Amino acid sequence: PEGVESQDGVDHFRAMIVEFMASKKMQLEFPPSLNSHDRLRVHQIAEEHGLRHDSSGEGKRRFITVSKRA
Ligand SMILES: Nc1nc2c(ncn2[C@H]2C[C@H](O)[C@@H](COP(=O)(O)O)O2)c(=O)[nH]1
Repeated sequence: PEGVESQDGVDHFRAMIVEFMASKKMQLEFPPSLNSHDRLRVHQIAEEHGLRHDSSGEGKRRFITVSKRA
């Protein structure tokens, strides 16, 4: 009995992360098009899944990177 039960059904960013987890991508660089909510979504999901999540840059250069190494 292990996994995620609190499913969002189908989530854009959660779909991006689940692909990322099984992909060659050691780090998933998201576009600056993500707003606070979009990032919050990613931070939440990555935190629950167990991956490293951080936003780098500034604001006009602010992007979020998810890493498989956590
Ligand atoms: N759960 C969680 N949320 C985070 C973390 N860091 C930032 N957030 C949230 C706070 C903000 O509402 C949202 C996006 O804002 P930003 O900190 O600019 O990425 O992400 C974190 O480490 N864990």
